Amino acid sequence: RFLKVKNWETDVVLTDTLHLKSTLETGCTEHICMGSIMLPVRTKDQLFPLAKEFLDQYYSSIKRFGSKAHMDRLEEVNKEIESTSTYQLKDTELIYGAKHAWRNASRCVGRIQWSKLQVFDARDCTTAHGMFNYICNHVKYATNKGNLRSAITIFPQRTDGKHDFRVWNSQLIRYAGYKQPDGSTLGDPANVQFTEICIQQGWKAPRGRFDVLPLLLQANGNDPELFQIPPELVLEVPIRHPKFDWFKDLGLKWYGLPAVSNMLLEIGGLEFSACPFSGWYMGTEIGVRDYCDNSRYNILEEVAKKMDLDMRKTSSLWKDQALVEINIAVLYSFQSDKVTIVDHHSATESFIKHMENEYRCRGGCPADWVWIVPPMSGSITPVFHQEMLNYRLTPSFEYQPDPWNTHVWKG
Amino acid sequence: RFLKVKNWETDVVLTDTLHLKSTLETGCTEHICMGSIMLPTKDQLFPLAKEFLDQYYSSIKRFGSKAHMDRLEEVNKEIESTSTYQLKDTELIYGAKHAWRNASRCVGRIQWSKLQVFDARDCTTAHGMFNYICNHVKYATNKGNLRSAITIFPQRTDGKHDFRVWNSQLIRYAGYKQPDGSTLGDPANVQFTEICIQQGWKAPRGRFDVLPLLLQANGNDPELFQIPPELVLEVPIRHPKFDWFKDLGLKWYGLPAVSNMLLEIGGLEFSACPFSGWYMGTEIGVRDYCDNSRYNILEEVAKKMDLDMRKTSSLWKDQALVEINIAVLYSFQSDKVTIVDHHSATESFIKHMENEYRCRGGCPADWVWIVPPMSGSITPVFHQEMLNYRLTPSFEYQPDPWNTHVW
Ligand code: HEM
Ligand code: HEM
Ligand SMILES: Cc1cc(N)nc(CCc2cccc(CCc3cc(C)cc(N)n3)n2)c1
Ligand SMILES: Cc1cc(N)nc(CCc2cccc(CCc3cc(C)cc(N)n3)n2)c1
Ligand SMILES: C[C@H](O)[C@H](O)[C@H]1CNc2nc(N)[nH]c(=O)c2N1
Ligand SMILES: C[C@H](O)[C@H](O)[C@H]1CNc2nc(N)[nH]c(=O)c2N1
Ligand SMILES: [Zn+2]
Repeated sequence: RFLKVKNWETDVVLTDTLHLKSTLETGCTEHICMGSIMLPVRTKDQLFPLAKEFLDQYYSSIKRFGSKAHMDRLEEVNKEIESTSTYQLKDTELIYGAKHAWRNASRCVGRIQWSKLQVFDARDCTTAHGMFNYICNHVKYATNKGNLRSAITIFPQRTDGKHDFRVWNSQLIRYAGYKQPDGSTLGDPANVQFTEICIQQGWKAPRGRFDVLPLLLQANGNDPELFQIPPELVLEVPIRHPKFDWFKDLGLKWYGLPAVSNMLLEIGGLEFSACPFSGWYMGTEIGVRDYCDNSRYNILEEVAKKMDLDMRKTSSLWKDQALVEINIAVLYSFQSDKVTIVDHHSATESFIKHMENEYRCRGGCPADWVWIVPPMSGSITPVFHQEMLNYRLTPSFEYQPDPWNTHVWKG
Repeated sequence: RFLKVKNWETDVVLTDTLHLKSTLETGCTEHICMGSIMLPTKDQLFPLAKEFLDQYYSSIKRFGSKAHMDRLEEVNKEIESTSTYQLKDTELIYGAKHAWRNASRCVGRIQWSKLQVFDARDCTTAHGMFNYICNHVKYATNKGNLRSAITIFPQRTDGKHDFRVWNSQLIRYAGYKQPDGSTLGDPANVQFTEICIQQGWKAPRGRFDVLPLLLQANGNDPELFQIPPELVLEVPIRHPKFDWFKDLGLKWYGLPAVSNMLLEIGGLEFSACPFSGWYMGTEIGVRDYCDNSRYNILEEVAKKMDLDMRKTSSLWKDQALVEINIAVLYSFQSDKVTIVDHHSATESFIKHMENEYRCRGGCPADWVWIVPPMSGSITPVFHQEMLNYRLTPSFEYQPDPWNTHVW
């Protein structure tokens, strides 16, 4: 079975066979496409096959499929499962799994980098204090004084779902949001609810516009504990504009390290519920979404005001003009401070090269167009005209519900 | 069974039930989403007729009435005897409006009920077709105050007597491959232009030559006609701030009129059904002007603005893109030719979608096409979950005639 994707700018046509290895489901049917829906404990029984497909993939990749070492490993894992209802990954398999979850992440435009990922094995961690230490080391290593390096830290896997390791923060580094009695927000509206939890847990909120949130860390199903990342580890960039001298007086900054900390890494049926991972930013994540979403910092008006754009009619494209200037500012600031960042032209062009290479070497590259296309200037990037096939491969990153909704408080 | 869509900007949640009345297939499966793919008998006909007439009589609040049963009976008798049937004028108008209403990729559907339907089912020759089309064009243009219109030529019979407009739009510019190696005019139309030349068209070989119509009646060989130039309203493109802009020699036509699609109503197939509205600015300024495989003007404009084109990260493409789109909108507005910007159009669509949810139980929408090709996330549609499904009546793609036609 073969599936073809066309690029409508280049007429380049690719053939996907990889989708035949797809296990998980999409949410779509022959009658309904759910392609724009944001969010569409295992038995021994289900675990054996999952482990086996994983180990088959792993041993093929090292050109050892069907070897004695492959067979012995299957036998050993099977025995471990029947006897203990679960199993332990070798370090090599963990590394491979983590790299593959990234490689398989169809919503990630940054996948050209998938094979350079530093894996920190934190499966010997037992306490929230232990977690804090691992996370500090990850932050320092990944930050690398502005010369960012991709990394993931992997905490112990789920057992009975009652002893989960979780990082309650959605990202390791994020700014607090405070709902004011007059209904306005100070700082980042995205993080109001989590900020409230931190405050309730005893965090002394400075109540500024750019307060780095404390880490809220849960080990072994215990109640989460608050920790402050050492400020000297939190690299930040003041935002200025190359031509507009008043831009700095907007008082904007952002942090350099994007580190997603609330997803679940699934490898060979095992579930790693705390697996913070980090890379570097594409400029639009900050300049389009973080700054210009109406539900976020929402700075478009103020920027357009200072530029004295005609704001009486939308058809002046004042929003669009301000949007570009903000995004220029973000890239210029990160570059000037030597903090790794990639523009959306460069990221999408690299992604297209990655995608074609993946088709050639792997038989496919699952990709979610809705997410891959940048949130500004969509059609002047090469991904816009690229047909993509979206399907779900394992290993994978998955969403999980926010822990404050599910946690059984011990007291 | 009942499906929820969330807006991530406003937290508003809508419940879709309309998808259960879905009847065509999406191309997707539980294993693979094809969301981003551009183009994924008597016995068959009666269910299709019944389905349609049920929705029609329901709409005029006469479901299960004698007039309903009688028409169902009438159409059935017509099919068994003739192997097809004819729509009443009222049914035709209902069907056409609903094909638009159901167009999941159309952002402008708030307008769906205000569609002027021209019944050209009495047409028999390519000459008749040309007359009907000039009239549509003049009506729709309305000296710049544009009005939505569709013109419906006779339905398919045995498939050997198809009416087709060979053009993809009623008004488009020619494309010519040059000894130079580059393309003159619109590169999207090079194959069609050559077909026009090989049919006898005297091509002026300019950058903006309005293509002639190539009309096929009753399955006959297609004939050429030039639309009266006085009926083709065009707009010279200037910028409100940059005086050099006009020097690029850019213009575009006022009337977007898609002419190559197939209208399907109650199993009947209208293979020639040109329809028109008015432009959203980005269609011209982003796609027509800036696509690499179209007029591809970004480099020239960036140059004139004296932007630093050394590095992608200066966002010179993005800067030029915005300016090109300001010029488009400015030029149309100044010349009083109806146009909508992507902010206004997407805001309207959100309002339409909420109307459709509360009055119909849903609104099929294809996010990939609805989100504008520039500034996506600063339009409300970006943050709106949409369910995409296929309802009938509908507009469908069909193979280009030069592949299908037997000469
Ligand atoms: C190296 C630099 C990277 C860049 C520039 C990059 C870029 C991006 C961007 C722009 C998004 C969409 C984000 C949004 O709109 O919220 C994304 C999504 C994602 N990335 Fe990356 N990425 C990078 C590295 C990584 C790494 C190291 C991992 C994991 C090891 C990763 C896994 C993911 C996943 C799982 C998603 C989508 C989440 C979902 O399914 O909703 N990426 N990437
Ligand atoms: C009146 C103002 C209208 C506006 C502003 C508008 C807007 C648009 C836009 C921007 C597109 C995307 C086109 C592209 O990217 O190539 C589109 C698609 C489409 N529109 Fe409209 N439209 C209008 C009127 C109409 C009318 C009158 C009809 C039919 C009666 C129609 C039916 C369609 C269909 C079928 C598609 C998508 C074709 C496909 O499936 O690929 N629209 N619309
Ligand atoms: C359910 C849901 C709701 C919502 N509003 N947002 C999300 C997105 C969460 C997420 C996942 C992966 C990457 C990023 C964006 C952050 C990021 C991470 C890395 C590793 C690199 C990079 N350039 N950027 N953000 C999910
Ligand atoms: C074969 C094929 C290939 C391809 N790459 N794209 C297409 C799209 C055809 C099409 C359909 C509807 C509207 C428009 C865009 C033109 C248009 C039409 C109307 C009625 C209003 C408006 N504002 N704009 N264009 C077809
Ligand atoms: C591959 C992808 O489906 C293709 O580029 C689409 C994307 N979205 C689009 N959206 C609109 N409105 N019009 C288009 O022509 C396209 N092209
Ligand atoms: C409704 C829609 O799926 C949602 O707004 C998506 C669209 N595309 C996106 N793309 C990226 N990269 N990030 C996002 O948060 C979103 N949001
Ligand atoms: Zn789908």
